[PDB]
Amino acid sequence: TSIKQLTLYTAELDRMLAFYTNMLGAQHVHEQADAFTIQLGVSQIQFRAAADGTKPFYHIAINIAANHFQEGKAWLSGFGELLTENDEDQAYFPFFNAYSCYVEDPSGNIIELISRQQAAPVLDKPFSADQLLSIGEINITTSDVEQAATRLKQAELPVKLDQIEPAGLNFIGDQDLFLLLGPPGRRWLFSERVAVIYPLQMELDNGVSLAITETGELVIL
Repeated sequence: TSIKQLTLYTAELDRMLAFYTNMLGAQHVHEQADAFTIQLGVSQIQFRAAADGTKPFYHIAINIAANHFQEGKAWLSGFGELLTENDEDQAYFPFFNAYSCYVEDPSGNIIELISRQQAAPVLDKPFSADQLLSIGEINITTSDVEQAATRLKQAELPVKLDQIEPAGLNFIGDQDLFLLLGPPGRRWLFSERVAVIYPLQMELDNGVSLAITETGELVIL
C-alpha cells in the first residue's frame, strides 16, 4: 500500500509554504486560508497550523528512483545544508538496501530522500521535483507502541507482533513504505531534535485511515 495523504502540523505555515513552493514548484503546491498541500508523486501532505506553544516536526522520507540518488542529493542540497551524522552527508542502510540524504525544513522536519536500490524503479531520465515517487517513511511516535502495533495489524498492515519492541523503533511495512513506530524520547538520526509526540493523520490508498492524537494514541479512523 502507499500513503495517499498525510496531515501534519506546523508552527511555521508561512515559511513552510515559501520553502515548498520554491522546492517543488507552484504546480505541486496548493495554498488554503489555514493550510497548504504538497504533492510528492502519488502522495500528498497537508500542512495545518500547530497549536500555539507547540513546534511539531516529523521524520518524512520521500522515495526516489534507484538510479537517482546522486542527482537527488545534489538537488536537495540546493534548498538547505545537507544534514550530517558522524560527519557523513549521506547514509547507506543495509536493511533497506537504500541510500539516503537529508535536509531540514523551516519547522525542523527531517526531510529525507531515500533511493531503494532494488525496491524502486530505474527511471532513464533526469531527476527533478517531478520525479519524487511517494512517501517512503513517516514516524509513528506513540505513547503505547504495543497498542499501536496491534491496531495496525488489525487494520491489515504487515506486523509481526512477537518482534515488536515497545521501548524501541520498529519498522512496519514492506517494499517501498515503512512506518517508523516507536516511543518518544531519543534523538533522531541526522537531527538535533528528539522524538516527541505530535498529532498527525494518515490515509492509505487501500482506504485505511488513522490518526495519532495529541497524547500519542494511534486510532483507526
